[PDB]
This record gives sequence, structure tokens and C-alpha cells, in this order.
Amino acid sequence: QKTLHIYNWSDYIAPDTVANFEKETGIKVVYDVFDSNEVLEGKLMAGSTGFDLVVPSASFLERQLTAGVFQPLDKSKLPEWKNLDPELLKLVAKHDPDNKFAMPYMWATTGIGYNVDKVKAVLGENAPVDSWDLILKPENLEKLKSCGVSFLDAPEEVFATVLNYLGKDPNSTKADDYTGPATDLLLKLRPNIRYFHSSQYINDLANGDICVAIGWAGDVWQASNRAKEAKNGVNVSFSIPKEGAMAFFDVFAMPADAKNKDEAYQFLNYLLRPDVVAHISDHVFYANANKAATPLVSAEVRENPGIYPPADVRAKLFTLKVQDPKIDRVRTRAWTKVKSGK
Ligand SMILES: COCCOC[C@H](C)N
Ligand SMILES: [Cl-]
Repeated sequence: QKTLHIYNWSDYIAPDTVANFEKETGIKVVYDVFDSNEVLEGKLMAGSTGFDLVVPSASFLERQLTAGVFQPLDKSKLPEWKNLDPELLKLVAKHDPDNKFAMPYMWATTGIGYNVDKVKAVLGENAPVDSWDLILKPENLEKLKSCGVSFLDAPEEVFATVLNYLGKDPNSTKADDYTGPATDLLLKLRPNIRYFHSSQYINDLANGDICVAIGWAGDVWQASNRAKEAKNGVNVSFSIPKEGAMAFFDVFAMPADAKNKDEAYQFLNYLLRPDVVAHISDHVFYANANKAATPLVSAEVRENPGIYPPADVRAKLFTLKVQDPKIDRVRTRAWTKVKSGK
């Protein structure tokens, strides 16, 4: 009687997905969650994770492959692979050549989640919720402090967002861009930021405890739905700002030392079933990478342009690149200064 150990992002599966898989297959699943690519990457680089499946963002998987931490997926054990969208596979192949190691799961953008009524109360009806100006102009963030501001604890995404806002290459390789203008701006914003955290902002948005967050799209749409279901009067929305935003692709991968590989393939093939992954998207408010599943996704999710954005929005999205030791050094040092004080 076998087990399967899965490590996924929090708030990233439907409530019954695992139970349904267990009932079908007789496999027992141990399911654990993270909210940080850095936490997962540290575990993968430090030794064995004790997991059979993990879910990095593809930009992080790109560098993890060169450490040999994953094993290549045997496509013969993944007959439902045919359901994946060829255009999304090509994009993920920029990180995972020939799609050898990674199964695309969900994708979205890093944008602005906000309480509609509170932001308009503070910055007026014409609050610039369509722009990173809302939170990256110090004068706006000084006012939004009154109702609470969170940033993601995600250094690579935050710096790339700030760099793009400043008109630099989002993946600048100029150290001075990080130590100079990006740091200078973030240090002006810091006094007005309540916390840096990549998951507490969901319930804090939903409950009205913060009014603006840098957030991942589906997380914010979940906060909006939780508030609606609580009938608490809180109106949360999400914006892909006009200056552009980072897109990401989260992907399942199999550690090279996975104990229960056959069971891991069974779960991957299960997630590739159109009705399974559409049901997930319906609950987590993220676009999946399964073309066959799209018609089965609820209209509420499929028709939301902050989840399944149209081509003209997609054209303004950017993706992360791998950096060298120097940039990693200067960026991480700068991030520690920005978060200083807790
Ligand atoms: C169906 O294509 C999805 C595209 O994702 C966004 C990229 C950055 N253009
Ligand atoms: Cl529907």
C-alpha cells in the first residue's frame, strides 16, 4: 500500500482533488504547502526533499535543472499530456528545453490586489488602480498606509517589477540599477509597507485588514470570492497594471530521488484530465495550461481578463531570466535592506 508525497503552493488545489485521487487509485497522499520559490529551491539544493512531486515556478526550475535535481518525465506514463496547450508548452520550454522535466500546471501574473472602496476612499474615485503608480509612488503609498499595504516576500518578482516601472530592463544585468534607483525607491516606500508576505495577504484582503497588496492574480481573486461568500461587504479586485507585469508558469516536477515515481506519474496523469484541472481552476481562480480543459472551466473564471487575459494584455507581460552571481548578490543584499526592521 503506497503513499505519495506532494509539495505544492498553498491555495492551489481544489478541496476534494486529493481525496478524489485517493478514492480512484487507492494511493495515500501526503500533501504539504509552501508560499515561496526560495523555500522550495533551498530544499532542493540542500539535499533530499523527501517529496515525489514539487511545484516550482518555471523560471526557478530553469536554474534547478542545471543542478540535476529533477528527473526527466517519461511521457509514456503521461498519456493525458496531449491535453496541454501547445503555445504554453513552447513558452515553458524557454525554461525547460523540449519540455523534458516540467508539467505546466497554472499560470498568472504579479499585479495589484486591492479593496475597491478603501482605495477610492483614500486616493479618491480616480485612484490610479490601473497603474503601478498606485503603490510605487511614495505619495500614494503614504496615504494607503492608513488602510494597510503588503508586498510579496518575493525578491526577484519585486525587483523586476520596480525595474520595469523605472523604465529599465525588468531583467537588468546592471548592478547599479539594483543598488541605486531600485533600492532608493524601495527605501522610500518601506516605511509605509505593513509587511512582506506571500500568503497572509489573501485573508487580510478578504477580511478588510489590508487595502492593497502586491499579489498573484488568482490569490487575489480567491480573496475576492472569500469576501463575497462571507457576505462581509468587502469588495476586492485585481489589476494587471498598464506599465506591464510579470507573468509566471508554475509547473509540476519530479525530484530525481523520488521514492514513489509510479504513483507520481499517476497523479500527474490525473491532473492532466480536463475535468480535474478545470475543477481546480474553478476553485483557485487561476488559468490552467490545459487546452482541452478550457471549455469546462466556469464562465466566471474563463471570462475574467485578469485570469485569462487577452492578447493585447499578454503582449505587455514579461518573464524572469536567470542572473549571474554578481546580480544575485547585489539584489539579495538590497532586498535584505528593504525588508530591514521586520
Ligand atoms: C496562450 O498564450 C499565453 C501567453 O502567456 C503570456 C505570454 C508572456 N505571452
Ligand atoms: Cl459556468
